[PDB]
Amino acid sequence: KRKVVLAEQGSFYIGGRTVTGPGKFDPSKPVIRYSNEGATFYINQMYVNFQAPVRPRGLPLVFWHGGGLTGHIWESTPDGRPGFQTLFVQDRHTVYTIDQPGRGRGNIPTFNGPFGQLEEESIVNTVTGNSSKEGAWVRDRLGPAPGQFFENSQFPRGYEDNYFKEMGFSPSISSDEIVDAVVKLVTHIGPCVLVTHSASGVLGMRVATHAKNVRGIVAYEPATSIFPKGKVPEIPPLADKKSQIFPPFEIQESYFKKLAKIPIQFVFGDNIPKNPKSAYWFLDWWRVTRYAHSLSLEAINKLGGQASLLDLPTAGLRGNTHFPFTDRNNVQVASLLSDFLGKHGLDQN
Amino acid sequence: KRKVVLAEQGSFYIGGRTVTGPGKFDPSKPVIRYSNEGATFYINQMYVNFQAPVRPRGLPLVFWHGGGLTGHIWESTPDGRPGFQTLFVQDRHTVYTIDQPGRGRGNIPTFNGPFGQLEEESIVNTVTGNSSKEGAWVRDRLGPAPGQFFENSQFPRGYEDNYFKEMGFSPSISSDEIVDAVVKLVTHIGPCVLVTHSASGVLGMRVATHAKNVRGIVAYEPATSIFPKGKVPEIPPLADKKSQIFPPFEIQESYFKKLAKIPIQFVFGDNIPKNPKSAYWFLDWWRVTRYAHSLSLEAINKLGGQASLLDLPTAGLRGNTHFPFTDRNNVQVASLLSDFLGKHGLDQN
Ligand SMILES: COc1cc(OC)nc(NC(=O)NS(=O)(=O)c2c(C(=O)O)cnn2C)n1
Repeated sequence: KRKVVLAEQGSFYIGGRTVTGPGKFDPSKPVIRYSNEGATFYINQMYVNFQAPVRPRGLPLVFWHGGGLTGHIWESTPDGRPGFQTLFVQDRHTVYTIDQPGRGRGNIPTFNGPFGQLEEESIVNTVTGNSSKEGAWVRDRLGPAPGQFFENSQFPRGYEDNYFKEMGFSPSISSDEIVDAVVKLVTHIGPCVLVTHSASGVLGMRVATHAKNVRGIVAYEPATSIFPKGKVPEIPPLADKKSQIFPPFEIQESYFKKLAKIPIQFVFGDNIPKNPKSAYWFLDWWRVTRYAHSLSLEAINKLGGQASLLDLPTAGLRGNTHFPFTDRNNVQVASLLSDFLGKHGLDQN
Repeated sequence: KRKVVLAEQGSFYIGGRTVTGPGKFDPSKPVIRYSNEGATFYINQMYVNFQAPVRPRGLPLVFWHGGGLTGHIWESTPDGRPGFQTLFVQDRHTVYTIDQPGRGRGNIPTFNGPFGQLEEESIVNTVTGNSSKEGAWVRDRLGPAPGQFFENSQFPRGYEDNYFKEMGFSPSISSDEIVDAVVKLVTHIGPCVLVTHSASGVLGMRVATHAKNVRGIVAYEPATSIFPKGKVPEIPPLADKKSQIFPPFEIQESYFKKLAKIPIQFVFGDNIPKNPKSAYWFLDWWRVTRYAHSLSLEAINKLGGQASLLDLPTAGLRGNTHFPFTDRNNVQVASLLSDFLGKHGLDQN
């Protein structure tokens, strides 16, 4: 069912700072020539929208897109089925979705001059990076190579154009400033649950160590593992014996211990191999990355935590990609999120 | 006043093309290093969202943000009151809002290399332009100089930071490709009404000349005037006797004539001077720009059209800025839009 009843909805900007050009602004002089002269720029702010059901129950959910994405991935699937935003408003949660700084409706810090440069200061790099359709295909485990699908895939096949159109570049904004914006959002809304994805997995972990209002984390296929400083376990290279996964993020142990105080669940889809796969770099990357996360959750649990790893195939769901929340079975994926929230009372007032 | 009941909601991507890097993609090689080799890139696609009421009436509305903006400006005001999206779903219209190519969730075409460059080809310029807080303050007629308000202003004071944070740069995407994406949307949705703003004013006029499904246009303070080719009337410079307004866009008369076949209203706010104001460049710019538009509407009416200029002060609304649909009296502004829709039969099935 697609019907949704909202007590209220809206959007707002939060976070960011200002930077300034030289000189003074003269309102009698041509303004459209557009210079940095006397200019104030708001940079690195974050876009937030919310939908609140009638009679909400439990804590609000904050959905945080993965790398190169926007809040669109929580609104609808590529083939136009309801996303988690609709599903969880229907589940009587207030739902926030964000476009983080540097992505979508979040700020891209650029000015009058080469991209990212304000006179002689480099706010973000002029040289960009961006994934390709082919890179994203294998990153997301649609299949082992572009154009190919794993058997019993849950990808909405035929909607590849819609799917890859949602992805884009990110400028070199400091991860510190992205975490800061979401910490400010968590302060603004009160106790809440973070639901993260891929690149925003490690960032949401960082937010929780700065914000007691984060009462729970569910992370869909986080990309970067996190460990106490100096206590990164041995992690093997990839099957090509030269490549490695993302360098794990290290935080002071006093902050790492805060992750032991809240329920945390990492969710993984299908077709992550058990054994080395030299022929398919990103399948092997996911094998080792998932292994690193299992060690990260173990370290949290050794400090008193409540951290768990959910492989969707163990729960009877086969064929999920790196985006289980937009796959064809995303209602069943949502049902498992509801189960986690209910188990820990995060769906009660 | 905030409750909304939706039969369905969602978002999707539409329009755009692809460009390709050199070489071929090999899934056995490191994918994350990140390069253009073997790369297909989707570029210039547009983001679209929709909210459909239960029991819709009349034609769907397409809200099209002004320059440097996004669909946020139709969602909420900077002080958090409902935007036109909520107001017109409550008025039982299906409401589409877009982030055009190059803005917000629309695509920004950049790759692996200097911003906008795909190997040797410049897709968009590496040098950007962007307005400042100061330039936007006087552009939007909050007051005559940055930090100063007109006594009558309808701006939601105290929420300046929120307001200016919604603005950003646009890469040098061809206007043809922006018009193309919206023509494809209008083809997809069927008969509809365009509601435009500032920079999207001239673009919406162009869409209507390509798309018979556009059945009406309301433009809030369009920034660029439009005339039949070779029939641009005499337009004076600004009071400084050096500056000019935006060069009017010229189209073939066979296309311009299609503007005479639908109702068209341009809406202007307050504090546009009647006499030359050499001390306040953007106040004077709005005086001459509004004059040019009056001549543009006259040309449409001389081709049998029904094109009107609504000055909000003549309807009893004083103090409106360049964003009347987010001002403190935006409910009264919406009432005037509903009047236009009802008079022209655009709110009946
Ligand atoms: C349109 O709907 C909402 C919802 C919401 O919360 C669920 N907050 C706003 N705005 C809002 O709070 N602005 S604000 O006041 O300027 C502000 C502060 C502050 O000063 O207390 C801190 N952050 N910010 C953004 N709009």
